[PDB]
Amino acid sequence: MILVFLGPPGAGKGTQAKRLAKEKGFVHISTGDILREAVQKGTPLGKKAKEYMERGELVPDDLIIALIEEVFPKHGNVIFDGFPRTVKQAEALDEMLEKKGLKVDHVLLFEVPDEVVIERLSGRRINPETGEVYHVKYNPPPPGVKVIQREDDKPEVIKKRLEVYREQTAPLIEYYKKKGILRIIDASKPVEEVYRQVLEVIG
Ligand SMILES: Nc1ncnc2c1ncn2[C@@H]1O[C@H](COP(=O)(O)OP(=O)(O)O)[C@@H](O)[C@H]1O
Ligand SMILES: Nc1ncnc2c1ncn2[C@@H]1O[C@H](COP(=O)(O)OP(=O)(O)O)[C@@H](O)[C@H]1O
Repeated sequence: MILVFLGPPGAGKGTQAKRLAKEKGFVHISTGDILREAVQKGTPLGKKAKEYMERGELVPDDLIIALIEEVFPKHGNVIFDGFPRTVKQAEALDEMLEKKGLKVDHVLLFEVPDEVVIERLSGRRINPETGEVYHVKYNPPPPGVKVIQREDDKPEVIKKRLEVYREQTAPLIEYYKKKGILRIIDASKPVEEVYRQVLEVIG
């Protein structure tokens, strides 16, 4: 089974993907996590990607397409989490999968309003060593766990990221709808309820 998780930043895509991957044995491919590792390592990809990420812009498509070609799991279940982010990326994914006799089985759209997104992102904190994600209100880290706020989770960058999502990423809703594989999630609900909805789709 191949899944794509699609929706605004802060919808809870990563949170749900990590849980589904561990509980059911999917390989979790998060372009954001992979990009952050590249930036930390100072690879050619990381060095180039860094300034786009800092500004809240998308990293250029060709970089992302190459990355996915490089890390694509050839067998087994996969969750693409925050990829594709543009129509060109989605077209490239379809072509990759078709060469392998595969297809995207379900695209889960995590629907959530802007006000909720902004609260989710503003309160997001991460363990920079493990990538584990917390929220100051809805899931605070326990004692002993050092967290930071992502620089792109500051107010002005959130604003930019939501604009970018609406312009470049939201068209994927229609792209996948017209393949007949889109499934809608209410990602504004609490974390357990969102997970129930995810399970309902894949079952
Ligand atoms: N259903 C939810 N209700 C409240 N907070 C949530 C929910 N899902 C995730 N969170 C929190 O909201 C923020 C965004 O979640 P995250 O999984 O990073 O989203 P995405 O991967 O879609 O950007 C994090 O701070 C996370 O702890
Ligand atoms: N598929 C992608 N295409 C282009 N840029 C990406 C992609 N995935 C992640 N990024 C870059 O990484 C940044 C953070 O993305 P991500 O880690 O998915 O965080 P969030 O869950 O808050 O959207 C994006 O704003 C963009 O700069």
